[PDB]
Amino acid sequence: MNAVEIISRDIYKAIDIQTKILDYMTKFFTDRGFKWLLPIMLSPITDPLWPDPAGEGIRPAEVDVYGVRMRLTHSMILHKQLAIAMGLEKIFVLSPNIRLESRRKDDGRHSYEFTQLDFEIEGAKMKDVMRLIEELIYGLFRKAEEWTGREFPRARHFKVYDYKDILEEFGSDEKASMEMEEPFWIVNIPREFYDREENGVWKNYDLILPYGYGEVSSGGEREWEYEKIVAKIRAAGLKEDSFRPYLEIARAGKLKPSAGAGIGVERLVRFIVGAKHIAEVQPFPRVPGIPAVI
Amino acid sequence: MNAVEIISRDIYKAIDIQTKILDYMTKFFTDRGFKWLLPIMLSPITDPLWPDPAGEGIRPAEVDVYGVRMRLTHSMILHKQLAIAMGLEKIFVLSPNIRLESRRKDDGRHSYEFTQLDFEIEGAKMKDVMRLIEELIYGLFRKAEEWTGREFPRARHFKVYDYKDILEEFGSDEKASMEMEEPFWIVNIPREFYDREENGVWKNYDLILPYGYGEVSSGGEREWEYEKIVAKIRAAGLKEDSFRPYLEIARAGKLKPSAGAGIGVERLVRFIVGAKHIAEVQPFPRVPGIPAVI
Ligand SMILES: NC(=O)C[C@H](N)C(=O)O
Ligand SMILES: NC(=O)C[C@H](N)C(=O)O
Repeated sequence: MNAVEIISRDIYKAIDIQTKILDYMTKFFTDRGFKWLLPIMLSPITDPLWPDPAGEGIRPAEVDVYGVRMRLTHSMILHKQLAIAMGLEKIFVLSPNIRLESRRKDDGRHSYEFTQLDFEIEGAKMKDVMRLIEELIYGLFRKAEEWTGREFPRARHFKVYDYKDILEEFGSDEKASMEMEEPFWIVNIPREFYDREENGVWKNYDLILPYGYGEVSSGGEREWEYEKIVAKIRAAGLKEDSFRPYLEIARAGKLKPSAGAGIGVERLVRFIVGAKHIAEVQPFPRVPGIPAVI
Repeated sequence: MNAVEIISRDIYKAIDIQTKILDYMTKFFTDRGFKWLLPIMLSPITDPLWPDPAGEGIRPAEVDVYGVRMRLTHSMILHKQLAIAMGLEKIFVLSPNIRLESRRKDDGRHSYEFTQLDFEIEGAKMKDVMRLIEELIYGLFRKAEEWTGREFPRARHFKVYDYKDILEEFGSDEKASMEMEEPFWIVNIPREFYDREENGVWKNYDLILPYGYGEVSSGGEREWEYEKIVAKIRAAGLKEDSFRPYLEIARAGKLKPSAGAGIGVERLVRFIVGAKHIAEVQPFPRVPGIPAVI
């Protein structure tokens, strides 16, 4: 698809819906006393996105900034924790992410650029955040019925599956998605160092959409203790130097217990519009493995 | 400032103000039927930021995406025009920009990463957009008086000066800002190819804050005709090759007349908080010429 073909697509309704979704979600958080932060795109530190069952172990793209190697934002997870450490209590941000995954990840819900609504809560536990996301989704699905005139999932009860039980019953998260008619949770997933692990139990959670639409939100309680964090980094084969300033703050004892999640905005627009491929809801597609012409 | 130094600051008040500003500005536009788009950060094309009297002629940060050179967003100007070409009529986006300006631009209002509330309106004229920005600013200042209990400029409309005359009377926009006690407009500034020029008159506008706070918004009517656009790019010594997909769309006759502006969110936060340096209102400072540690 050349440049003219890209801008000749019809996208009005999707953008109409996206506008209503953004209005709804931003107000959801400000109404609850969340502070609205602005994103950062370049930093010496960023989400490693590894280890992770849902990743390929890609390294973030880098750019020289005044002679210093900066990483482009994989996710603002580390900066969220730092905002909690500055005492901002409850924060969210509409955060663009850059994740240069291969053609293999071009499954209809992945995009190499996209936005999470990314939020974090000092002192929160996994059950608090899951309950919060459930309330957000329920409210959204009820509004969406008014906007579209179509029926959406009842959204009051979300079943919880342990990761290992997902592997046992369906084989993978994608296949579970294809089999459900209601959104559901997957919990206890071994991944990045920042998610809290206690006695071999990971205090994290992915919200999965039904009808094969796949993951739409992921989060967890966080590690905040330097010793615990460093061990996990070293064990995964990541370099401590890659996280130097974060680890300094960890060492100073300035990280606080917290929990949060990110919600993929375009993935929600896709679900509500009912689009087969997420590119259909983006004015300027960013398809994995395909460098955008515009 | 080093890592622990940065997270030790108390910017709670500034962030609380920012939250109220973002809520007010986003509602302003959605109330008026604007569509809310998400930002792009990587593209083959971006704003050249040249010619421009406010600039020193910086080159965009660049990174490879699947072997293809992409530019980090200087601004989404060209994409705003493309959004109008897709028939979205009235659009805005909370758009992060990366502008790696020199230490010479560390004047208290510049940041090498920042967000513009960037909007565009099909068919609009400069007077229309100026009037819309006046409505937004006046309304925001009344709300700010309630939030802070302090007084803000009360003008409902702002005086208008030609760029040429500013130079003659004050020497510079910076010096003009220091002498004024309400916001004011500077119009007719020869700059980038995308601003509409007619018979030597540029249909563009900068809103300047008083008390030395400087520019807070810049905008213009746009060029839409292929031949005019190419001539301007060539006259400035820029390369058509740098805008190829955009120029394909212009050649196809698909750009439409429009007008718009971007408004610096952090710059407005700084003004309402009364901060000497914009860094004081940012959780993760991005000072021109100084690579941030986080
Ligand atoms: N993987 C991610 O993007 C992190 C996620 N946003 C979280 O809050 O944990
Ligand atoms: N200088 C810029 O970033 C362009 C501005 N946002 C406009 O709309 O004209």
